[PDB]
Amino acid sequence: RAATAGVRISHPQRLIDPSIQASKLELAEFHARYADLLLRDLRERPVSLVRGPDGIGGELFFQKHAARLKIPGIVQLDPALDPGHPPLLQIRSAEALVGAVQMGSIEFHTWNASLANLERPDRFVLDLDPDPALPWKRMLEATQLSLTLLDELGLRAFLKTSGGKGMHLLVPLERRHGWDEVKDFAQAISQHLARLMPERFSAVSGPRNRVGKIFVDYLRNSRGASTVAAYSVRAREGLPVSVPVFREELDSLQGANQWNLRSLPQRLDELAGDDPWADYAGTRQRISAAMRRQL
Ligand SMILES: Nc1ncnc2c1ncn2[C@H]1C[C@H](O)[C@@H](COP(=O)(O)OP(=O)(O)OP(=O)(O)O)O1
Ligand SMILES: [Mn+2]
Ligand SMILES: [Mn+2]
Repeated sequence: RAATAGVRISHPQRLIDPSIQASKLELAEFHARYADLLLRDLRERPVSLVRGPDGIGGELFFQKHAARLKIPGIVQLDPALDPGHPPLLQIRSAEALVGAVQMGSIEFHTWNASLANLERPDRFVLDLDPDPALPWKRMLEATQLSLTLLDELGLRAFLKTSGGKGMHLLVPLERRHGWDEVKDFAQAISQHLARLMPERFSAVSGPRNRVGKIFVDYLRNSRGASTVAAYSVRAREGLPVSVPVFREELDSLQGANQWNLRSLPQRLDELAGDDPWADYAGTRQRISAAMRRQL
């Protein structure tokens, strides 16, 4: 089990994605090899699991809590954090990560807060959701415009493909605000963009509320909500991965799922050390009165 963080994998040959012949064992080995990459995000954050016992061709179970875990190393958080429910979950090691895969996990989504203080978010996320029949170029132009606004606000943003159909923008924040304050700020940004360019942006959820447009989703900022982790796999055809990218290579992207679990190695080799999010952990910023004025 040297290639699976010492974890025994049952039914190693069952297919996670028949389209590319990706087995459960391959998925486990991927999480073992890149555990450190995924842990850059999961190590100190509560995590929600997307489990697919029958592969992407079957259904998916979105799990937040668990009473009994057959995942050696997984951490069960204090029920007091979410009364009326079994313990939340936290993965802090390669063994726990692979163990989760062994139990059917395919995707990992983390909270916008870390164990240091789960009542003060350390980031907010803007998830751009486009109309299914909208040209990819629209997503690129919308992402560029969103970053321009963030620059004016004086906020540093970190971009990543979702692995699905849109882009994700993560903005770290000092733990000085409560959940409602951060969410309202994120919503204010979405509404601001919708007011400036109603032809491009929408601040209201629901496909019927973004026909031919892009919805700047701010709902992922609710306490308990989560967002797919950078470098994590998506339970979709081709097993695409959510990949951090430089703002300078944005216009060169051709799709939110251009990278997959098998092409990631090449991505990392091409980068050869260059890290799109090299300045993440070191970023120190907070919501200021000036920002509210601009919004
Ligand atoms: N297996 C799938 N194949 C195609 N579309 C999917 C699949 N699963 C989910 N979707 C679509 C339907 C959902 O309304 C939408 C939101 O996915 P979600 O993971 O919640 O946000 P996301 O940002 O991480 O991915 P996306 O870029 O697609 O929005 O994606
Ligand atoms: Mn989305
Ligand atoms: Mn969304």
